[PDB]
Amino acid sequence: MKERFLERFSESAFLLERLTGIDGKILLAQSALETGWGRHTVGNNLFGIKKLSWLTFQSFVSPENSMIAYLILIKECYNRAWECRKEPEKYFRLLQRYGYATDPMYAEKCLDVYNCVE
Repeated sequence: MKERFLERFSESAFLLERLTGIDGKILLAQSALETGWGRHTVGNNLFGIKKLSWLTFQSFVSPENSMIAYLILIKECYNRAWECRKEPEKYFRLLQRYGYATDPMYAEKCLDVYNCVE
């Protein structure tokens, strides 16, 4: 359920916004998209992070850990996107351009979900 998902992870997202500067709604949008509002999460991996993502799926002790791992991944491997972490449209477009996802409409979908969160 969308509301349950947001009620479970909004605090995490906005704490990480305060800590790192990323738009917390970006975190919620991408994880909602990957997991289907939390319905399909495997191994507490909210973002579909793979074991060789440092360019199968990683498992985590907690879903929050996967959130933190995601931030490390973007900061270290998608730094151009990391610089635009307060600009959702630009951010998602950069992730797609830098091959974060193979889905040719990934950024479009992220943005639609972002608008839903918002």
